[PDB]
Amino acid sequence: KFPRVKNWELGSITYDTLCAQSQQDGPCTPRRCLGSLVLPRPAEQLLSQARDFINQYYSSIKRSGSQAHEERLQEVEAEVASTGTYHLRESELVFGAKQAWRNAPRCVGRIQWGKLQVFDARDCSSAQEMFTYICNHIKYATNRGNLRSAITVFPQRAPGRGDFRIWNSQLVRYAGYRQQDGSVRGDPANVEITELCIQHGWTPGNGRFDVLPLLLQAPDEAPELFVLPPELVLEVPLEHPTLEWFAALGLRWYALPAVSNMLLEIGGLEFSAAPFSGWYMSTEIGTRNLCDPHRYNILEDVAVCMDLDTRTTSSLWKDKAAVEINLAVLHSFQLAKVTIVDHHAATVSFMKHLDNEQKARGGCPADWAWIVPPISGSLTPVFHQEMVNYILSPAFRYQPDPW
Amino acid sequence: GPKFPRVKNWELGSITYDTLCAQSQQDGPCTPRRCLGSLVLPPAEQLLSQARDFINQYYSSIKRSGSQAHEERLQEVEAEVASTGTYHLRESELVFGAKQAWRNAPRCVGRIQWGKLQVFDARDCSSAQEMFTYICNHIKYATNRGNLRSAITVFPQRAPGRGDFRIWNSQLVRYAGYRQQDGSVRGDPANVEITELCIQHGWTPGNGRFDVLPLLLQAPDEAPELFVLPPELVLEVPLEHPTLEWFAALGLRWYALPAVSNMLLEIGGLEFSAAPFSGWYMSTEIGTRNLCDPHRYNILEDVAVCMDLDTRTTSSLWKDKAAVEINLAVLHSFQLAKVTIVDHHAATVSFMKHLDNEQKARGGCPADWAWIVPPISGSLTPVFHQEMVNYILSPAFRYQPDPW
Ligand code: HEM
Ligand code: HEM
Ligand SMILES: Cc1cc(N)nc(CCc2cccc([C@H](N)Cc3cc(C)cc(N)n3)c2)c1
Ligand SMILES: Cc1cc(N)nc(CCc2cccc([C@H](N)Cc3cc(C)cc(N)n3)c2)c1
Ligand SMILES: C[C@H](O)[C@H](O)[C@H]1CNc2nc(N)[nH]c(=O)c2N1
Ligand SMILES: C[C@H](O)[C@H](O)[C@H]1CNc2nc(N)[nH]c(=O)c2N1
Ligand SMILES: [Zn+2]
Repeated sequence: KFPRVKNWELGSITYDTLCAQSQQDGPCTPRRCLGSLVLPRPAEQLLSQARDFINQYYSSIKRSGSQAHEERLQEVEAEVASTGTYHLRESELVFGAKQAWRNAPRCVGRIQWGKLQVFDARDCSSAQEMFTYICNHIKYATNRGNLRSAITVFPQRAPGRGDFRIWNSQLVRYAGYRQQDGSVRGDPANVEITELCIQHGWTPGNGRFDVLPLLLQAPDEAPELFVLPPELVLEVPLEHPTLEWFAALGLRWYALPAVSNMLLEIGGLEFSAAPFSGWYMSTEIGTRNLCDPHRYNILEDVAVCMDLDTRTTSSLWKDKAAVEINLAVLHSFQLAKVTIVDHHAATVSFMKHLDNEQKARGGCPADWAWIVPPISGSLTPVFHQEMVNYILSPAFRYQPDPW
Repeated sequence: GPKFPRVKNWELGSITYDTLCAQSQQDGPCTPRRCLGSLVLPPAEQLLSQARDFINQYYSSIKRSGSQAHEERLQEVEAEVASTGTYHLRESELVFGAKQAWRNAPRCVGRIQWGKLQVFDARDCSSAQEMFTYICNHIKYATNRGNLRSAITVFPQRAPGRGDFRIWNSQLVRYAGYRQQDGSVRGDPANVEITELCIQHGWTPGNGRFDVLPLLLQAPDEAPELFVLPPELVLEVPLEHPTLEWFAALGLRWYALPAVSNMLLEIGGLEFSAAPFSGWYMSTEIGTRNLCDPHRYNILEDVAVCMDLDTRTTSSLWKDKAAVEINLAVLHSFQLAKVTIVDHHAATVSFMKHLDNEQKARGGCPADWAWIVPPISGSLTPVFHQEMVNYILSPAFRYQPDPW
């Protein structure tokens, strides 16, 4: 059945028919929904994902059935028959990476899907080479605060060997140092990776915002450590437009959100190291990273600096402080001339995206629980929009940590 | 290892498996191909099957499964269904099933309170006038001068051939929505349709933003009849802000008693078409959705202007600031007036505790994440960080089509 999809603010109705093209089961069953879970609980098969993808591609450039389409399908058939695998042409890779982003149900930034700079790093044979690539990516994507979306794609997985991998989950991450006294100094989300870096030879700092080194690993080798040159790592000091004490808290965050541990799947080929970046939405930093209890957890501190009654929930001290902190992030990013989008502008743009996708493809897979921001949900138009979630390919997938 | 879904809390890093979901006898809207969790709204041997399960549920809740009273009550129920097509609940069965429908509601965050329901049995009711009296009594009991008490009143079950008992209003207290000669709405846009119906059926309308509506009550095979609630029974709270002295001058207000009137309570296959139930409010329902939704009272811009915020740009967070202050006004005004209310922090914290109780007691809790997480400050509340499994158990409250 093609599901009915209603927006309850405007009363408007669409039908998702794009979900028919999913070939990959999600976690839900008619007996129970698991859409709030973060993680999911032959060569004939490669060949049919390859065919489907090459069809996607020739259709995308309007040359379906053409000589070139039919010859390219033979190339792939011929290559899989003989080798159990194949290779994509740069133009295909580029179309695949764009379509992976477009298909990502948890991304609120997808109106930007077509504007993606793809660096082909498949000609890479060492951790050293990977580092050089990763550095040019940072330089490009950062662009002196005028951030630009980008992916760099490292060599695909092959049956006969270990994967290329970036052990870090993002390219820029702040150390979290566990204390004898149980507590964490720095970002508690990164304690395990910090410890791995120390163990593979890094000399640690002891600050709340020590930028971490990369652990890059080429196939079947121990990973290697590379420190990022600080001048490549753009950071923004947090201040508040009206509250002067705020700056004194010493808070900061990096400009560049670059995911580096997700697998990119194209035409049934898999790219284990394929880091990608855009720009931040303020709530990611101001609400989750700084206010989550199991992150920097700065909410009391701020609320105490604001002289708020902390002794009861019903004063809404938590809510008031979170708002100011999100404000600080937006103000400081603007002042520093680094790209940021607030959650209202972002969600407005995502509604426009659903609408473009409805005309173009007949649907947009989307994960309501990740699209609605972590503060002021019902204040944003997406709260009120029903959404259908399902897995199209090309796709970004979660993968297990390599250790 | 267990082939039950694993449920994780990402704040604390703890894990459970829901085994309760195995007792679901009714499919929801999702499939392996696509998840539809975010959508608001997607007899004979059959009844006998539902009734046996419910009776079995009753006998376990009192620890007599397999007992002689148990096998006899099963026998009574097949006998009654055999000779009439339906059967009837014992009083203590109705009490149990009503509580179990509340406990089973995936969308209710207030379920730590589920054991405390007062169940008014109104299965003797025989006219619309009598529904009115029962409803008035419900409101008086539940409101209790601001010290609110959970309650439900249960009217006669659906019967074959004979028509239903039905309350046409969706809630017992609702503000009028008056459609204007331009196209705007005065009052609550949510209630334009029931307003128009009240007027068609003979109600003389007001012209305020907060006109309390009358009730359209429908006894079997009869046209609905109209009943004005006496104003003294409808407790309202005028809204003011603790420090922003101008907020009181906006004349905003809300009623104390949240009381759903159009849901069907299903127990053991039996269908109670009129069974209104009431609790108390979580502040975000009033201060965020009812007052600030674009398609409700929509006051966010007005408040932001009073607060002097820059409304010409999203990145001032003018909406976020105004919403916070409205929510605080709601909490503050309810507290000052000694009317029970719970803020979104206390509610959600209570619901985590309920989850833990229910893990021990039943091996899971059906929960709808999009509804349980509040509409402001989501990730500041612990439920944001808690995975939830959603499924249908019975007894249940189910949505039903409007009677008209
Ligand atoms: C250009 C600006 C972009 C914005 C504002 C944006 C925004 C977001 C946000 C807010 C999330 C949720 C993140 C969280 O809660 O941790 C997200 C998730 C994601 N976005 Fe983006 N995005 C952007 C660009 C991109 C690009 C360039 C890619 C890939 C090429 C991408 C792929 C994803 C994916 C795969 C996720 C899911 C991550 C996960 O599952 O952990 N987005 N996006
Ligand atoms: C005692 C205090 C209670 C609180 C604070 C409370 C809180 C809530 C909240 C916040 C919602 C979401 C409503 C919305 O978004 O419009 C809700 C839904 C609901 N609650 Fe409660 N609840 C309470 C008592 C009750 C009682 C006594 C019943 C039934 C006996 C009940 C059954 C429900 C049901 C069925 C829904 C879903 C309604 C729908 O789908 O439209 N709750 N609850
Ligand atoms: C390109 C881009 C733009 C933007 N504005 N934001 C981002 C944030 C990305 C991000 C960062 C840290 C952690 C996670 C995710 N929380 C990491 C994660 C963990 C697990 C266990 C599962 C899963 N699916 N995901 C995702 C990326
Ligand atoms: C007892 C109780 C306590 C409390 N704190 N809050 C309430 C909220 C009541 C309520 C009111 C208006 C609209 C809806 C729901 N939005 C009404 C609705 C509409 C549709 C189409 C589907 C659906 N499932 N629901 C639900 C009840
Ligand atoms: C359990 C729940 O799914 C989990 O907390 C999700 C909720 N929604 C989210 N949404 C975004 N955008 N990012 C997140 O990390 C999460 N966490
Ligand atoms: C589209 C989406 O399902 C819808 O707007 C839901 C989201 N969560 C909600 N949650 C509650 N508690 N109440 C609601 O009315 C809604 N609306
Ligand atoms: Zn689902």
